Amino acid sequence: ANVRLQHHHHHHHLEADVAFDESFFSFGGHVGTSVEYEDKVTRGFNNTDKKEKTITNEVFNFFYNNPQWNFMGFYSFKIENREQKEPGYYENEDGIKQLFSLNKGHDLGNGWATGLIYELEYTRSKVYSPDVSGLRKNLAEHSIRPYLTYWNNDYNMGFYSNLEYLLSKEDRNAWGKRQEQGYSALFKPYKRFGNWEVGVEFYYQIKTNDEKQPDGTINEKSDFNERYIEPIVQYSFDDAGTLYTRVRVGKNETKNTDRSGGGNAGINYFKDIRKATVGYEQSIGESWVAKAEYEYANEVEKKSRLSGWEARNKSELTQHTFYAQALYRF
Repeated sequence: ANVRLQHHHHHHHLEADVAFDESFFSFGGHVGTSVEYEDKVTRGFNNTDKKEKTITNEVFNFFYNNPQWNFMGFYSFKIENREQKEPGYYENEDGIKQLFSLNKGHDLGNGWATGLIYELEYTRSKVYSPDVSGLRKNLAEHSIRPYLTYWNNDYNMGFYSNLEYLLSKEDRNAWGKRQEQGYSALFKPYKRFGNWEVGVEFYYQIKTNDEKQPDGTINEKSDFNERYIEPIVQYSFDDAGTLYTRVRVGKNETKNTDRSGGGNAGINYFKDIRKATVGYEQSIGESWVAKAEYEYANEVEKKSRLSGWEARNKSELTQHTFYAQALYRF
């Protein structure tokens, strides 16, 4: 699932007959632009620093929805540039990323609703390194999410919930193929009181990883699971903006099979995750919505057994993300 979009799906629901022809011209929504800067330092098992910098230019993001139809959609176009530096290596990656999302809802009455989300992200990119010049990578990520919601007006509480089937298939030409397949479940109880909103996201995911070289040699065959809990608090100022924060605490595990490629056969990876986001959103006059967001992320990984080459059983990622967004409503 696309994280930024998923929060739109959640909170648009909270925003809550003519003939087809008139209805066809009754979509509202927005058109907008964003920029995201991501500063990544990973101190891996080699005890050295892998530094990564990514700028994402969203030239167009399109939200459209039709209340009578109980139907929303989303399209996105992004240009992506990544530079990676580490001792004795570098890697530059340029890409175009498209996102398609469809949401069909259904009102079940008395607070209940249900629906289907289908979401598609295609990414194509070229990589430049000392060893490679213009290696093509094609990523297709499919996300199908049936959901179920409830809201109660007397108590101004409810929840969001969904399952997800997730499929990602990346082709990296000379570097082989990687397919990830899996399921997840999300439960998100939520409550509003005065200018406050509060919720907690509960999440679980189980996934399968398969990565082969072109000649069919197995790089990785592994099982993965993740869980996290993420409280969210939010406060709207009477005049007028909205400040919000998310804190995530999570764990995941990657357990390699006997068949896993050099040299991870039967090796387990354990990762502790901690994330913090602060954001502020404000409408400007009647049409424009502006948004800025900062996220800190820290992830620490250890493996079940050292193979022999590692300088330390510890791999730590520190990540800063900055995001700005301007949206024009219609």
